Amino acid sequence: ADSDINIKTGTTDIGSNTTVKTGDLVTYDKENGMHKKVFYSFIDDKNHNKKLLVIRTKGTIAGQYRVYSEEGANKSGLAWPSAFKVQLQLPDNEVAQISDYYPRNSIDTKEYMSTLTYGFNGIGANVSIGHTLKYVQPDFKTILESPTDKKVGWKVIFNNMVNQNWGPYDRDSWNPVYGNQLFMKTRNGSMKAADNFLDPNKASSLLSSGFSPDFATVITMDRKASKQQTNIDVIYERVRDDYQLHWTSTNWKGTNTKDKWTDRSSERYKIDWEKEEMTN
Amino acid sequence: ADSDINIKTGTTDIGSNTTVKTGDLVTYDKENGMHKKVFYSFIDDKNHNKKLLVIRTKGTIAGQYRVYSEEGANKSGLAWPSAFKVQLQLPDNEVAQISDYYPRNSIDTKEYMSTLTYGFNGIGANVSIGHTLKYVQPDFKTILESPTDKKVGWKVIFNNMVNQNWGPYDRDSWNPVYGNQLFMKTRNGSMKAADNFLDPNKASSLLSSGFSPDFATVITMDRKASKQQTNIDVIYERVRDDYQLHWTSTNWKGTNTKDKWTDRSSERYKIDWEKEEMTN
Amino acid sequence: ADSDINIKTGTTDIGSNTTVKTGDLVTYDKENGMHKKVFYSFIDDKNHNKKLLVIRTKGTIAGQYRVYSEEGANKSGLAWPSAFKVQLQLPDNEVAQISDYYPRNSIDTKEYMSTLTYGFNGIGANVSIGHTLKYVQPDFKTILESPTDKKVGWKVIFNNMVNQNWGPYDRDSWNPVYGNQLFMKTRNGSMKAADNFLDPNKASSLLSSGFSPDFATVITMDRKASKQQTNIDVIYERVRDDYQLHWTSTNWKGTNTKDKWTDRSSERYKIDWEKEEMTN
Amino acid sequence: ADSDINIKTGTTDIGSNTTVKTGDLVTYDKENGMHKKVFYSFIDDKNHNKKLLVIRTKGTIAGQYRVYSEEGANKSGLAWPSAFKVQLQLPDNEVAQISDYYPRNSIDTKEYMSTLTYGFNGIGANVSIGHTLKYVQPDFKTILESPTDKKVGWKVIFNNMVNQNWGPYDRDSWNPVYGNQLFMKTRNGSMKAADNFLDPNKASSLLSSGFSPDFATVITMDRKASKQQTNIDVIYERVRDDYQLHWTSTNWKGTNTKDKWTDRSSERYKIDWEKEEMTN
Amino acid sequence: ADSDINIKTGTTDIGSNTTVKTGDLVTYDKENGMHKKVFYSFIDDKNHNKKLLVIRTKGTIAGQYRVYSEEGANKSGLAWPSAFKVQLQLPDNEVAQISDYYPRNSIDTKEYMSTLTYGFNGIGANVSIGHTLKYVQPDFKTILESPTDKKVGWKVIFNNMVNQNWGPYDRDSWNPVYGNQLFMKTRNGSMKAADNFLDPNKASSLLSSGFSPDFATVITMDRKASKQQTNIDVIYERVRDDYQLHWTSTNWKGTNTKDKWTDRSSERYKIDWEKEEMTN
Amino acid sequence: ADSDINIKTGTTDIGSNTTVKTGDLVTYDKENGMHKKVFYSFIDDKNHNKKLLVIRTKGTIAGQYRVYSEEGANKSGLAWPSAFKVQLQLPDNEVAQISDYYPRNSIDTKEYMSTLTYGFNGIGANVSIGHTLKYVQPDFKTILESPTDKKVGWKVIFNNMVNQNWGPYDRDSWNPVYGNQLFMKTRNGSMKAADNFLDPNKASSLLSSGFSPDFATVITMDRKASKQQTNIDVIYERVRDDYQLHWTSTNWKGTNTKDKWTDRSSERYKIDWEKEEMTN
Amino acid sequence: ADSDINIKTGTTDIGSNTTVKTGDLVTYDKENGMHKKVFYSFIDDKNHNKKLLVIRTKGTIAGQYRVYSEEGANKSGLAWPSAFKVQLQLPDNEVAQISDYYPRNSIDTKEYMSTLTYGFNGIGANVSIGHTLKYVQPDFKTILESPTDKKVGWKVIFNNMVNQNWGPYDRDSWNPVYGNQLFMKTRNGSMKAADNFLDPNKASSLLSSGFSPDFATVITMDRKASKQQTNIDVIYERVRDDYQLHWTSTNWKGTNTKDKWTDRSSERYKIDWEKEEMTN
Repeated sequence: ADSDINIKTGTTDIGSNTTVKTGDLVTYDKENGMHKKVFYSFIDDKNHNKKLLVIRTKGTIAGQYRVYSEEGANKSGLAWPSAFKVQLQLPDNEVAQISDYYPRNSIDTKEYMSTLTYGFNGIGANVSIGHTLKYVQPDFKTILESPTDKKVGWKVIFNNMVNQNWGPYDRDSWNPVYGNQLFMKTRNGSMKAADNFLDPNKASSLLSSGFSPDFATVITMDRKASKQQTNIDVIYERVRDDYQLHWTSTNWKGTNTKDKWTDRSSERYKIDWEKEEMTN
Repeated sequence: ADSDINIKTGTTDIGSNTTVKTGDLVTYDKENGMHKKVFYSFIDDKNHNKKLLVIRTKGTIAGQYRVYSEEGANKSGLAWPSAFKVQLQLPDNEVAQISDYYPRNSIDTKEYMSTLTYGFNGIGANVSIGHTLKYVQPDFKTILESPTDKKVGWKVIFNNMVNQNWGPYDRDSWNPVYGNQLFMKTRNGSMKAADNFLDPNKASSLLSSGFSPDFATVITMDRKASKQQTNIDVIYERVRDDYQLHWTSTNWKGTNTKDKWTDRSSERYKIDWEKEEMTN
Repeated sequence: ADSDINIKTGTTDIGSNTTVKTGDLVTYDKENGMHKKVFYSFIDDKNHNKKLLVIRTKGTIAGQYRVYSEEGANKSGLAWPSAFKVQLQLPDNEVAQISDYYPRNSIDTKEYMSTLTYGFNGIGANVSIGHTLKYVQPDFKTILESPTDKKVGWKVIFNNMVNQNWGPYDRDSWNPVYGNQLFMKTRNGSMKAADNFLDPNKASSLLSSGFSPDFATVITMDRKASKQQTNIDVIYERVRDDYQLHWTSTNWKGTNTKDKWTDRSSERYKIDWEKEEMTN
Repeated sequence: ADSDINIKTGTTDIGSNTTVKTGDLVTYDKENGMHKKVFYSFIDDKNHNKKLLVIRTKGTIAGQYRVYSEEGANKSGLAWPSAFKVQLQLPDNEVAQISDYYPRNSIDTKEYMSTLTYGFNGIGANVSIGHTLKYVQPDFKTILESPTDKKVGWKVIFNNMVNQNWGPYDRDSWNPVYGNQLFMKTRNGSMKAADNFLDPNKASSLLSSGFSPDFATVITMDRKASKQQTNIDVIYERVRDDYQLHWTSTNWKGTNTKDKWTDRSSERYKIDWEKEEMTN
Repeated sequence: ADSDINIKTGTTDIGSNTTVKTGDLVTYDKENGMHKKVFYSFIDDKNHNKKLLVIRTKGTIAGQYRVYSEEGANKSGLAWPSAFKVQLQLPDNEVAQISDYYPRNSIDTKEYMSTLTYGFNGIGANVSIGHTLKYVQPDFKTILESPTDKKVGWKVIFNNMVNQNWGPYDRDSWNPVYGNQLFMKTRNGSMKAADNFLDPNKASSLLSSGFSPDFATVITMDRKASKQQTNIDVIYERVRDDYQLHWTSTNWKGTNTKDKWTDRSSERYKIDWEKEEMTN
Repeated sequence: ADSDINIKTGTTDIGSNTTVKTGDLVTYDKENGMHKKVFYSFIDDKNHNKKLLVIRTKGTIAGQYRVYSEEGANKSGLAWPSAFKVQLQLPDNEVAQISDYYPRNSIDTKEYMSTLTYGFNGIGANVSIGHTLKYVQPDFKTILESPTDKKVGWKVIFNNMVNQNWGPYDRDSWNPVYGNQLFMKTRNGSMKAADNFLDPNKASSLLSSGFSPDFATVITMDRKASKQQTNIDVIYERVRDDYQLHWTSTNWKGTNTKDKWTDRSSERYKIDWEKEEMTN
Repeated sequence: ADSDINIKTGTTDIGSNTTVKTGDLVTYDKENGMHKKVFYSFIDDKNHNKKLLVIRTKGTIAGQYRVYSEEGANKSGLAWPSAFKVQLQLPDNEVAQISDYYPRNSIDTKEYMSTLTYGFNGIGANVSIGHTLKYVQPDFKTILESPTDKKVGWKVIFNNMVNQNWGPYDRDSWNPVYGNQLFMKTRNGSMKAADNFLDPNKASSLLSSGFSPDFATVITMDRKASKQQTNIDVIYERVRDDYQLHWTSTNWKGTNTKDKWTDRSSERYKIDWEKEEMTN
């Protein structure tokens, strides 16, 4: 905060009195079902050392949460998204450099509560001691892959979910008899195996309705660069696990395998710094 | 935001120093009772790559929470809204594309609190470990259908609901003796079955009064397209369920059927980019 | 909201660079005791599709909370406002339409808490699982009746009220021995029936002091309409109830009859779009 | 509020590009100790169809919390401010009308919580059901008395108070042994009665240090009125209760009598709309 | 506040397009040790009825918390600030009046929570009807004492204090065996009586460090007045107490005497409205 | 709040339409490790009464938390910063004065809650009364020493600290078995005496990494003074304590000797009001 | 802030009406994998005493969390980032001085609570006393190393961590049988030693993905300096640790080594105050 260092607010900011040539590009990948969008703004400031270009990656990635296997009334499958990833990279040959990005990793806190109690009866003298720890855990965690000079990537992993108002079930949770109960409509059920799956409405929205990222990255050019034409690549992804239920003659049992499938988009864009346009 | 990435706030924004032409096309579907409004804008910033068009989707969908069946004093049925939906789409042959949309899927969080307590009842000894989980359950969930270019839609599904201050009930809730008690006024009642239903005032406002969507979508078209004219369709689907009450012998019984009826009200609007006006 | 789509704040809004002819109309209905006021503004934008007219229906509706009947010292009555309502409609033959009707309906929420604990005495064991549900109950809840193209109306109805720090005591609460105790000052009292009623100060303010509404509605008129003159109604209402106490020789009993009386006051205004003035 | 209808913020407000002639009028009623302050402002908008005059009713009403008389060492009295009022009447002959006023009645609220816990012991399986209800209780309630065309008034009443950090006593509380203990310093006291009252510092500030009003009443007058002059009357007043306590030879007993003394301070102001100034 | 009456925010305010003088009359009273400052501001608005003058009485009053007397290890004294005060007065013959003042008395609030729980064993069934009531209480209370036309005064009384986390103690707290133990370091102490006092650091800051007023007043004088000179007086009195502590041969006993000493300054200032300057 | 008296916000502030000549002076005291800094600003508003100068002693003071002496494994010492101080002083004969200072003593509040519970078995009707009191207590508590006319000084002391999640300890804490366990690693560890100390990271940051003050004072000097030169003195004194642990027979014993060493670093500045530069 | 002192907000700030030369330098270190950049502004306010320069330290330090060693299934190591540190120092020969730095050490707080209850049975009575304190402890705590005239540096250190929801573990935690369980997935399992480690996703984001500094620094120069060229060194760091799991033939045992590897990346930048550019 500039105001903390006695500097007038906004003095250190950039972009004053300088025109910006914004833009927009929309693409839909029918095969993978991820509507991709890239909102770019070309900021050049005569005061600033080098040109700027902020590249939003709004888009959206479909959940793709559906039962894919119908072996019978004894066992069935299910494929759900376990990680949405979008990463931008530049060719190693190019001279453009990634300067900033957002969001970024943040520290997480916890609340600690100690206790100590005395008691007198009548002639009892009971004593009690207790410690309670509280923290907030989201269903999906947004992570920023290690950003290097030429590429930055984000992830949205599946932390855990609450099923039928029962304790959160992690992706690797296991039970001695029932097995992993991540998506199990009924434990001691009698319907068809395909029917016995948690309704997509009850689950988190991201699983079935998809995830809509909003990530910002800014790249710069030496203002005296001999070449003013750099290509950039944006890659979307979706890692889908495999959840299967089978009947053990007494109760349903569920098993999960991690990173069963994966699909990418890999769109390539062409940046023209001289004319301040990015079309592809 | 831009301030966090050192970019002055509003630098990468659109619509500055450009005239915008708006409108408030409105319509009412008397048959389905869906007063639908469309408030559009035609921001045409010269710096931007493509033309813009922001289409608000204000209006309302009537709840239609009424008792329709009067088979007798022993049985009766009720019809209530289970999901309000509103959608936009463009013909495939058109070149305009859907760029953004404000209401979007968001991640949910839970507060997990552990515990551990041991005391001595001085000879004596005790130990206790506990886990607790907290989260908010909205009555209706505003989830966004998987969006694609030339088609975007929203839904408002029915989550669990609380009646008579007792435990929350949902569409699939079942009780072996009483059945689904979603809208059951009394258990050991003696008055007419049709009269035995939860008062609409006690229920959620959306069921009786109705739902008023407020969703925003923005369409962009190429600045040098061959034809500056596109047609867009807007739909206001509603889905209802059938809730049945009958006298088993000593207590009431509640049965619910999912997605019984459905009302759709589609209207086609014509967009004229050259004149910057939209006609219904 | 608007800034999430990267659009400049307030760009999609209207009413900029244009003069607005505000106004005010006040009237008092001595017979029904409701001080009704109407504040209007004419927003004529050259950019906007059609003319606008924003109606604020501010005013006040007297509570009228008093004992109306006095039949000896054994039983007496009471009349209190069950629900205040204000409506607004246009003649069918008119061409003006209702566009927006803020405030609208909102989605309720609740917090679900789940617990699970263990124990070990001193050999011994113990298990306890329990869930708690919390939510907020307003005394009066405003509802937006289904608005059509020509009429929109709000209503504020009676929810439960804490009496002497006791339970909710909603309108239809019944007790086998004491009966409905909504406004019962004392259970086993010995004073006169008429004087035995909850003091208006202890009760909610709206019951005895009145409800002052603030609802906004905007009606649009085609810019090239052949006839500019239109008409409005602006109807207020107040539905009372009858609460009676009688002595059963052992304790007081209370009974309530819903919607015993209804008094409504209407006054149609004339709109003059050409003059941009509205007269009562 | 206004921005939700897509109207730019402040578009529908008034007072733009105008010269409001404010003022001030201070009076002190040493007989009743009621400081008066009638800050006003004449908002003349050419767009608005009527003149405006917002009357701020600031001031202060002294608490007047003292032992008015003592009768021996076993009887004493105390007079405390039961309720403050501020009335702003307007002669029915005049044609000016009150348009708005602030503050106004607001809807209360309360949180409701429900519990359901059942455990097992090793096995005395138990079940527990419980519900809690919480709400805020201001010491003094600012109730807006039912307004009309020519008269608007406010009042501040005594909700209840906590005495010695034990019990929220009120005017209606009664205990068969000790009686009303609203301002009883000690139960089994042995001190003189005249000095057995709760210290004014421990009590609420408004009881002894006074209440400072803050109210607004905008009154509008027709612009083509025959005479541009309307006198107005503004009334302050407080209602005092006599709190008697005496010794029953075993313990102190206290009784409270409601509305014992009432003192009204009335002032008349002449308004000159043409001159835009009102004189004392 | 002002925007709720549909009046544009800041319209009714005062002080626009008018120049205002200021000053920092500052004095120090070495005998009483209270840094005295008076920041005045002269406002002469052509639209306003009168001429304003805002006198901010910010300053500082030393705590003066020390052991005043020492008469052997058997007993010792202590003097601490019981209450701070500050007030402004005008001569009766003057024509200036106090317009407004700040801060002012405020209404307290409390949270009241009810409860009701059932139970079943195995047989045995229990019940519970417990209550609860919580509120926030500052140790020092700032209450505006009744202001007359020529006089306004504030005070900061001592409400109560927490000693060694052993519950709140006030000036009237009494214990049969230990007596008033407000500032008692140890109960069964054995060191010197003077040494057995609560460390000033552990106590509240105001007791030993001082209090910094931030009060404000406004004075108005009719512009067409024969005499444009007025004299105003300001007082900064502090009220002390005695907390003599003595040993009863078994444990320390603390006794407190209320309002032992008092000291004040009473500086006089001269106001020159014509020159818009205030002379020390 | 200046807006609560109807005065327009910022009217009474000083600094409009004037030029302020700010500055900065940085100096580091290698002997005491205190990076002191002052940031001044000369404000001379012609509408004001006296020249102004605000001195912000930002600076920074090291922690100096290390074991000063060790004597075998039998015992060892430790020196930690007990309190940080910074003060500004003026010559006794000087004509400038201290007017204001931002950080000032503030009143502290504490919550309070009273519980009353009834019960009924089968029958054993029990009762329970409870008092709960909670408050927030920082580790280091800033205090403003009594400010006189010439010198104003702040102070930061050691309130208490939480060690190994155990009950908070303070300088005066004593335990008959272990003693003052403030900076104690293990109660009966077998490590070396010097090694058995709380890790600086586990302790508060201020103890080891220093304290960076931010205090503001404003100095006003008459504009007609014969001499326009003033001298200032700024001190950054810091007080350390001596903490020693001792092995008696089996367990470690800790003792604290408060106010052992004090480090002062005073520097004299010269102010030139005429040239508006403070240099030294 | 300045508002409290009656100084208009922003009056004492700097950087007004003066152009600031801005820039950005970005570099990546393949060996240590820490993407580092510095964002600088050359503020040259003519009113200010000295030329000013604000240096950011935005970037990222890779987590580097992987199993470095694999020695059969008996045991295997793991290296994780113990603390990320970034420094910034000037040569002792230079004359530029470090003025300020935004992130600084802050004082923490605790929420202490006290309890006291009474009980009565039937006939026996009981008493209880309780103390509880609450505080928030982040996983990573950023600490500002003691700054001086030339060198300034920050650090972020590993404070605590919750493993599998089973209490917080720190580097100093020890268990007599299991040992340090900081990153031990299963207490006893048949998997390989390398396989048995806490999944990086379950761990904190900083450990696996990395830490992104956002620190700020300010540097001043005498405006009359003989030379206008200053070299500055920017140093990043990452202190590693060694975590190893053994097998005692019954359960896994974990040992942690503190500060095993430290890899630091140093960069030297040259500043040209005349040209207002920091080359590289």
